[PDB]
Amino acid sequence: MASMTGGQQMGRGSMSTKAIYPGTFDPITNGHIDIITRAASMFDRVILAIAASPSKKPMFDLEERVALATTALQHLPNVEVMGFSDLMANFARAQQANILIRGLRAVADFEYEMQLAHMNRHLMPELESVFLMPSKEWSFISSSLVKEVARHAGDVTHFLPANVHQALMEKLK
Amino acid sequence: MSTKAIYPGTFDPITNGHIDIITRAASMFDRVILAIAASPSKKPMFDLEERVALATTALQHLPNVEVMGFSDLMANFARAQQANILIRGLRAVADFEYEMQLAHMNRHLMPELESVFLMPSKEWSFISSSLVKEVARHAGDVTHFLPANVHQALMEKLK
Repeated sequence: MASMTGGQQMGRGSMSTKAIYPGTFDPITNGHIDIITRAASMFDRVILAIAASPSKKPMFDLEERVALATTALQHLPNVEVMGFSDLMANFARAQQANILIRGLRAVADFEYEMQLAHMNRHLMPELESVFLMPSKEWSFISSSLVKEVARHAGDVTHFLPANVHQALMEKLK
Repeated sequence: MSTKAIYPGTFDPITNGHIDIITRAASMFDRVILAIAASPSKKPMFDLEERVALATTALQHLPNVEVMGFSDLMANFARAQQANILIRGLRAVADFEYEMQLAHMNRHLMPELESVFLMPSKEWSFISSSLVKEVARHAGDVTHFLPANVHQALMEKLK
């Protein structure tokens, strides 16, 4: 019915979905891989968006981050990896995304997540935020904590894909 | 291919908050069932029949949504319905903790079922069924928070 209407996204059934999953991914962990695997199972396309210039100086640069993720996520056909240096809503808009994946680890974060969701609704109304709990197995891990365990020689082989574990050991002499 | 999501709840009764959640879910998944708990441990104002009838009318305009009672383990219901997603609205910090527990249990009971969480719109971020009832019970104006059909049925219950 194209000559009458192009269509609306609401009240008219299911629509093509394209999700961004933004983060610093410094580096990508198995907790991250789990989230995006889950989101890629239920949305048509997912983009792992890696922040170029995070406020705190990352251990891996963008080019390293992007490469490690690419490799770690290549077995998922509907996932692509991109760096970005914008608001997550502007990137979403540029990418013609309509879904924003957010991992939801801690109670302490829930307020902030809600507030950021409200900001994003104001910024890009047609962008929907969707929240995924982490697996029980990855509930206590973070990039930051894996890096600090690793610096002081703790075993983190369980928490990382192999390519990342190797890059990480190299960073730490 | 197909996504089919369950949105379970007591829905005693369905509010504008719930309607926002399911409108949003039904825009992202091919089909959505509103799943209404038959026998909540606290006895509801509206019985299952009424809760279902109300919710059906409020959601009639959504072509890929269907309202159903259920009185079994949600794992079994999702499995009976060939659902592969579970939708939860997430209003409060208090409710996050509990839903994260139920989610881990659901992962044990049904690995293939993915739990998914939406935040309420700002508009509806403070309303619950319980609160609308409380306010209405002492004659407060709650017309902004319910669809007409539910509004009239609530007024009737309180008279």
